[PDB]
Amino acid sequence: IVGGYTCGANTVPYQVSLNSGYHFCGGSLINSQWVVSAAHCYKSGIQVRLGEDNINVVEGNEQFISASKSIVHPSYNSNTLNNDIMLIKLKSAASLNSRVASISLPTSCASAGTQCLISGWGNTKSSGTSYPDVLKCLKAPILSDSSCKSAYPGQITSNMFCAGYLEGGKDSCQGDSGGPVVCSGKLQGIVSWGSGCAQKNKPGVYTKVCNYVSWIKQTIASN
Ligand SMILES: *P(=O)(O)[C@@H](NC(=O)OCc1ccccc1)c1ccc(C(=N)N)cc1
Ligand SMILES: [Ca+2]
Repeated sequence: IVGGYTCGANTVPYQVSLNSGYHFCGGSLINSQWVVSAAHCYKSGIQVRLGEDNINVVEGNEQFISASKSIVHPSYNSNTLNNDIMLIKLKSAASLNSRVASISLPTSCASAGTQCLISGWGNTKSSGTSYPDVLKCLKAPILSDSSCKSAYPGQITSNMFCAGYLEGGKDSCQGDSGGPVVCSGKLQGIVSWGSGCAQKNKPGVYTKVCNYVSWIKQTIASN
């Protein structure tokens, strides 16, 4: 996250770290046994780490649970990043409480102008690299379909939205991928892609979760 603030330990109780020996992507807990992330984060051998604030230090609230199954969206296209979403089933159900909690799925798509909270342990610089050990947060508005398409001509599909600031300086970045964009207490987006981080006229692009709610519910109902 570039130009955000320190969230505070366990203030984002649905935030997940995906670990394969090191943190490589975020995710969101949507019920005690399922995590949603970006399909471009797919890897074999994932361990889900819940209750994290400092990812390099055991502070007492975490639960580490291995994934038993990963299901990438049937139409994920790795070249265009269309349908960049995947579900991960946990080997055991997590124990939910105030500090690790699930986020609910949306009943409606959020509109442009809605303020959201984006979080993750990704890079904090737009030039150079510095990975924080504690969770970072950014409040940012969903941008209009038109400004999003003008910033990325010929690349935005109906399954994507832009969020952030056209003047730059504040954005999600590498390592934040797969993480949550929550607006009005509901998961509306997944950190998916962008051109650099925090550059002028290149806002972050996010998977539009409201288009996938039927696929998520049907899939978790039979797996
Ligand atoms: P994420 O993996 O942390 C990163 N996206 C990623 O690199 O995959 C998509 C991609 C591939 C090749 C070039 C560009 C993008 C990511 C997530 C968000 C932003 C952002 N500026 N908001 C940037 C990179
Ligand atoms: Ca920790």
